[PDB]
Amino acid sequence: SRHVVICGWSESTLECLRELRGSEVFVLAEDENVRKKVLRSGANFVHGDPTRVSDLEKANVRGARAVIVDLESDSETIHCILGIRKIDESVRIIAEAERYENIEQLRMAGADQVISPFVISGRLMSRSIDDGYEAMFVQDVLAEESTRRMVEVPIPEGSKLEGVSVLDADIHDVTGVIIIGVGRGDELIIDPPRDYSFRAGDIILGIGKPEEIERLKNYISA
Amino acid sequence: VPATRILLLVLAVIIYGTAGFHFIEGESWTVSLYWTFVTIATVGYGDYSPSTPLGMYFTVTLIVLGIGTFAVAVERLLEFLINREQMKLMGLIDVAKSRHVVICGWSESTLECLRELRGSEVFVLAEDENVRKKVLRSGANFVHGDPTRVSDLEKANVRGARAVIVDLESDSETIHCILGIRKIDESVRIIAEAERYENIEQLRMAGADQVISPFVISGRLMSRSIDDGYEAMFVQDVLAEESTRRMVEVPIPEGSKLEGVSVLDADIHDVTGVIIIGVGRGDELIIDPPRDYSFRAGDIILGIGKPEEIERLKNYISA
Amino acid sequence: VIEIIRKHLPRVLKVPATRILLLVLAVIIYGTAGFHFIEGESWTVSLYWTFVTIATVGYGDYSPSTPLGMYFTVTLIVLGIGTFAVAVERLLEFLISRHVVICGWSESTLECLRELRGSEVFVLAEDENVRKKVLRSGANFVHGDPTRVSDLEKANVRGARAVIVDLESDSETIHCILGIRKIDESVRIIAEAERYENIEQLRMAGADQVISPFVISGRLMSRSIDDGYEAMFVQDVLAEESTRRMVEVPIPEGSKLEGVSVLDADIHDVTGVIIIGVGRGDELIIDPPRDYSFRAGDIILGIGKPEEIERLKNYISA
Amino acid sequence: SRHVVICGWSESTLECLRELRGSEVFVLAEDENVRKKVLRSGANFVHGDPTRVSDLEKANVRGARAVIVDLESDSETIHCILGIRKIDESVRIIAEAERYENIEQLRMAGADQVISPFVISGRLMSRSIDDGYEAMFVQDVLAEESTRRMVEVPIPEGSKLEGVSVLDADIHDVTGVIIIGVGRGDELIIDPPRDYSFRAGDIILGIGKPEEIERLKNYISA
Repeated sequence: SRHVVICGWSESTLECLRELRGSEVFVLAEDENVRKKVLRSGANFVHGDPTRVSDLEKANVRGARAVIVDLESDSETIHCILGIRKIDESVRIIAEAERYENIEQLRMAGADQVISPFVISGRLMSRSIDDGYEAMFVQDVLAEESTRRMVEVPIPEGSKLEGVSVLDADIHDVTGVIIIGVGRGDELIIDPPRDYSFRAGDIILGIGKPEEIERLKNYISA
Repeated sequence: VPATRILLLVLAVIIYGTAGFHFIEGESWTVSLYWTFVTIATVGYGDYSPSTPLGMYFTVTLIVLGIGTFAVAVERLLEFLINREQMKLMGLIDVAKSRHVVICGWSESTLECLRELRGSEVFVLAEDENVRKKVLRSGANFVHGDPTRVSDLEKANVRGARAVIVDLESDSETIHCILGIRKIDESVRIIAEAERYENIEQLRMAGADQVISPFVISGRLMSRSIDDGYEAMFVQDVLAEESTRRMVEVPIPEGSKLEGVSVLDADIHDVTGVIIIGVGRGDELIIDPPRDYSFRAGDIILGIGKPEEIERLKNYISA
Repeated sequence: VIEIIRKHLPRVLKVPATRILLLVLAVIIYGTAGFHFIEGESWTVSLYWTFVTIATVGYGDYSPSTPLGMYFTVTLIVLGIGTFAVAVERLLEFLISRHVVICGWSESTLECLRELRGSEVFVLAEDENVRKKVLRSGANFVHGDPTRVSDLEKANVRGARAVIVDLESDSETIHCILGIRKIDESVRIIAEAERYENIEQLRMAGADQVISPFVISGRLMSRSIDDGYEAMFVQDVLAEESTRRMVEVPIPEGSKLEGVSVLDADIHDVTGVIIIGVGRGDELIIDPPRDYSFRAGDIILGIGKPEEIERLKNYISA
Repeated sequence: SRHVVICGWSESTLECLRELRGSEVFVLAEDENVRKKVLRSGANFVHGDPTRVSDLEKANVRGARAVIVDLESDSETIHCILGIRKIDESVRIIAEAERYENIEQLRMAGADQVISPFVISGRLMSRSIDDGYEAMFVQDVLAEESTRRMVEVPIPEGSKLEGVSVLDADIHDVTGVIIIGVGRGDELIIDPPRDYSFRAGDIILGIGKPEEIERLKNYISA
């Protein structure tokens, strides 16, 4: 589609570029050690300060489709999010919280999705004291080299599953795809109850083999 | 002054006290020693007292001597007790926790690990003495030392721990701290944190049992939240112990009802209501198991469901 | 006498009260149980006696009856009173419109605190050296990081009249405004910008009045090159010692001026104040035009003598 | 023959370049301010991170005959040997341990020779309190401008002294070379016993005058 701007360069924006192959990426950071790393990863480099609005418009924020803000501190991530919200008041901002207490304050600043890597890994370290199957499931469904991939399929308008409840469908027994959650808008219902009924526009978060996912895309088609 | 001067003066008085009450009053040593204490203690219970001019004389003299030396000995004792506690607060030795947990390094990853590990004994081994205040505010004991030293890893009692959590500044010291633990105890559980994707196979070959990479997890949730952020909304909500559904794992006991049956004939989701996202046997995990998967004893079923549904599952898999 | 020792040695008040409490409790347990099982006392008595014994009073209503009782009690007392004295010393140590909050300490907040000498002021700054300067100005000091919600609630932000944020940079000033809006979205926030470019980010974060001092100062050092009357007017109408002052006068309901235009009212001729502006809610019309009719609720910004100010209040009244 | 890779710049690796004049030497360091100091000694600078496996293949570790690792800590020296041993499993690694407890951990990671300078300095410090003749011996035979040189002369296949013991050979009287050891593979027998017989291709570590070294190589020739 369109291009993706990345504000700041860290170890998590370096691992994000490995899946943005086939798109166009503008990285906005400092020159001293970063320009050689960015051009070796298939992205443009725009030298500037991402907290400054005159340098955000060099990186083409106004026409982008997603902005990814991973700065050094959580006070400079907020100061860069409010600089994006002056140029374009509608673009998607995926921020990243270095501390847990600033998660509610990066949503007030304007971010649409706040990733928090140290609360996730701090909660997978304490659930691996006994046995670490919680940590082996998160780090497997996100890699695109595995067998089962967590995908999301949208329910079309005027479909064969619109209005049909989850008891009447039994999507795992027919398609082989585990329906671990149904998202409607900006809210996600993990493990929906048996009295839930689908609509037109619901997105089905699911885990299955690519043989099984394409069988699900034909099961909800009309 | 030597501590021995203080002690000898104390001892001299109790001897004086005990002996004079015997010589003046004719009282036995049991009561003579006791009375001397009673007067030093300034309690006066009313059983023993001097009953002669010399006993009264002796007693008054004795009290003065007794309290003086006593009070000094006591303040030294109290100072020693405080000093011992202060050293413990700084951190020195580790009290043989059978299952205690050792945390090598203080960062933002191991701080949210200490919010879920409340109640258990947790020792935090870190080099900077500035973070001593943050560790004891979270209810964890602090051990001041360098975690890449085998002479300082033994000060935190790594040999008796149930798990060691390693999160140091770089990946160079996380491998070096793992290599130090594997010669102290080659059977303890090491959970370590990888900052680069290059070193995940390096931390695992050095001896880590579970390697967790937060920049590869977050780097994959940021490239997947561009279109729709339902993948990061799911991951960050099943780990929180404040949501509705909770991801727990139940083991299959010996002689159960499900020992041998396939997954399709079991109907774990239909009866219990728990979504079975995967099953794990030993040290591997199979996500979305096929329908021909036969359950064996010792398996571990990893699932998501409400806490009303998990109890319904446990009675269904029981023996 | 141990209490004398404690006064001599406050130097060892270094450990948690929780350690102190656990240890004293262990002692009273020893005492009480022995009186119950060795002396044969009831539990009411055993505890009573134990307290009396530990405290070193020893009335003698109860006393040890056997050598074992004597051995037991000697231990009980010798250890208990020391601990008791410690516990007592720690307890003594512990025992002995609205306000405005100021987050940060700089030269802008030191001159702001001169005019707020009547009200109650809490100053929240993380540096420990600035504690002495707040108490000289008649304001309470709260020690903590002002960008933290756990330390903003210690400074009583939720019931404040207004909060004044003046921190070291504009990244921390924004991170502090969003921490106040996390507590309440109704209190007034007055913020200060160091750079001209960050004025719109401080308004989006939640500040109600952004005061940029170096933009006013830079725009007064370019007008003072020819004649310095612009920098002489601004630095005179704000001084409270001055002869003329820039004050605000609200128009009450059903007034004699409502619906009257500014050339139909003739305020400067009758009263004697100079109408430099009139504010309607959160805006301000400086030099209002001919067809501006007044209303009940507008605030009149004027400059005049204090003997001309009361004449304006006695004229526009209902 | 081939080149030599030197990871890390310090005072130990500066003194190694003074005796490596006339060979190709690549220096892989993370500081940019040392580019003038490296190039002044006849060494081609390669800017990179030595503990990263991508920047190790920049400096041609594969076609090297020796890799000298000396970094700022024993953690990064262990991590650099673990990265060279992935690339080249048969290259020769010379490493520099700081602590005494890390000598076996640098050796289990894959280093062929571990030189600990802080232990040799601590041994010669406590042996110079009475008479400092032991410290003067070590710092004179290693100098390139001294009267006597400590050398290594190997036994060729088919030599005159195959099977001869060290007693009946009498190396010191014929040649003048003080025989302080015989190396057989990766072990060294300091002060070899009189019943120790020689063998083909066995090195003789010894001290002597340069006119006495040339008289030894004819005494052991065929």
